[PDB]
Amino acid sequence: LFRDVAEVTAFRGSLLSWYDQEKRDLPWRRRAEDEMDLDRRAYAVWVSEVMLQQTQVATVINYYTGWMQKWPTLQDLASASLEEVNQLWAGLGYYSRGRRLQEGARKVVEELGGHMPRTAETLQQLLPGVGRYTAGAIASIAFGQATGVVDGNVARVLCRVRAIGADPSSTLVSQQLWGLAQQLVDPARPGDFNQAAMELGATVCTPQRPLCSQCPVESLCRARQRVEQEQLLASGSLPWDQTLGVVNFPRKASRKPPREESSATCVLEQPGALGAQILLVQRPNSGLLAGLWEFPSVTWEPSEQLQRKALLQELQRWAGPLPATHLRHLGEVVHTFSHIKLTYQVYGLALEGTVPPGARWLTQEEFHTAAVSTAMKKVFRVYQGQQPGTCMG
DNA sequence: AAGACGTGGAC
DNA sequence: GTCCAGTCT
Ligand code: SF4
Repeated sequence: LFRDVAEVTAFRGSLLSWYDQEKRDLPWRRRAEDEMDLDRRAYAVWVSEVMLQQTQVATVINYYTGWMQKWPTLQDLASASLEEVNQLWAGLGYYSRGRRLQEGARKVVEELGGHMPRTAETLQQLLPGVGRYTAGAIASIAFGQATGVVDGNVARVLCRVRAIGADPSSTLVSQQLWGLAQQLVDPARPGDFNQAAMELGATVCTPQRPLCSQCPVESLCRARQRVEQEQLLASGSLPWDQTLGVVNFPRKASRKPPREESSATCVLEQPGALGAQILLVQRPNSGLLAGLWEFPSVTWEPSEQLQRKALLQELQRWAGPLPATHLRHLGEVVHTFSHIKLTYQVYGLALEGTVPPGARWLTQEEFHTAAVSTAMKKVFRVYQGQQPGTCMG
């Protein structure tokens, strides 16, 4: 931790001064700063910080304002359906986030009388989907509590400023980072300080090509001070790799490679009054892509003939007997999840001329807005481009 | 206390 | 292509 109170003070002043001048104009920042009711403000921050988990700012811009305009308050979100939530979340990824946001709103309404808890400890304790980061973000930004937070951005800044080379995922290191953040967080402007540290990590102290020469905390940064000395060395010196400079920190966490999986899926198309329709069925409410809609799918089979037989069996559960000779193998889609690389073999079957529950026939316009994973949107685009004679293009 | 859980923007 | 932008169990 920082040993000199003078430095802690300078860190805060420099960072906040830079932030007040350089911060990006972000929709949830404006909305939180401008909302005067505390339960509305806290809800607005809550939504944005859930959407931002493992998701880039540029992506969340496309979702946040639409969410807040539809469901401006806890109570609006609490009364909505999970199907509606999943439609709005389609494309954001990690769909349990949307589900827990709505469950959390229901819990605040039903069990806490509509009142958002006002401290990071009670937010974390009471709200599913709200871990230590989101709770401290809501508490500092919405309520002004002097709690510091560590996300990926802040961990990178702190590991460079303090030259921490050990593995940041380790319990010892993660503990040091949270203590540093709690030491540094400005008591009078805790929310802006936390947003400023994240902003610095996102726009200046970046994963690669950090802009140290424009950085507000350069003179306090240990990695920078070591790089400045080594820039001058007129002779080589023969785990710190001089050619990486400050990007030596943090130690690059290596992801476990993804499990390979394969599946076969079929787009079934039929004419309709208001346009052609395709068949969607609903996934189970647990596990991968829980509760989202998809084209009927079966697991992989060790021969083409077996694969077609399984697919037609699955398809017939939902549509009745179908012409097997019209089934076409159209292509494949290789879709990456964090832990699975899933290869879908795409089939189509267009019919030339009742619906069990758990199935839906949708037009092209209805499908574009439906609660479907991006994997299935890719599948549909293969069908669109490759199925002879389709009208869905 | 590693693995489940989506997707895409940058380089 | 590879990396990075949290929560829960
Ligand atoms: S001087 Fe460079 S490495 Fe240090 S905090 Fe600033 S941008 Fe990051």
